[PDB]
Amino acid sequence: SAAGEQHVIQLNQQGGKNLFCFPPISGFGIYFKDLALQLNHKAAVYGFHFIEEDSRIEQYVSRITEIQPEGPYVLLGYSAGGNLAFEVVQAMEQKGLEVSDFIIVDAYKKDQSITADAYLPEAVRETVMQKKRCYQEYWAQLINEGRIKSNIHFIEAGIQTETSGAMVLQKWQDAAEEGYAEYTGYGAHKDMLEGEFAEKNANIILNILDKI
Repeated sequence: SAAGEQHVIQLNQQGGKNLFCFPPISGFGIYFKDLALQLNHKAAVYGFHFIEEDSRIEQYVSRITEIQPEGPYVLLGYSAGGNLAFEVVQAMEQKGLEVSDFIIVDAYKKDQSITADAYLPEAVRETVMQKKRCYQEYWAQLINEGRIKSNIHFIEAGIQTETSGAMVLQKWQDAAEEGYAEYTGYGAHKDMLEGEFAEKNANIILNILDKI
């Protein structure tokens, strides 16, 4: 890393399975705080940030194996983080590492590149927003290709008021070499891992972990 810092926060106690979590477009691992609270002393939740450097994938693999030197590994991605994590899974597998299970919380397989999407002095505002801007640019250009060996667990939103026929085609069935499962979770997309819904969606995640 740029300054020897890390790009992940351990958000609850160690124990059970390690769950390596990749963030939504806001870009910071603290996003997973509510999930971590719900899984405290059940699974160890590590919340990654979006790494701005082009070597990000290698760095994620390096950090995961530092934390947990022996597989198999379990990864999770929420929203944009599902698309990012899929790339990390592929990288890990290409190195011969075993990713047993990949939990995708309301992310949709990204098949084409697209165009990218206060209380602060403008100079601070720009620095503070840099990670999210970088992530927006990375996500816009990103294309998830092919399959992973890892079992896929797709957890969709429980409230869905604007589903396209196009989105239903991008629920990751074509991305599984082996195991695929789909689950209806709780809440609208933006709310799933926060507030009241974190508890209900965490139960799904734990049930998945418990069945491995």
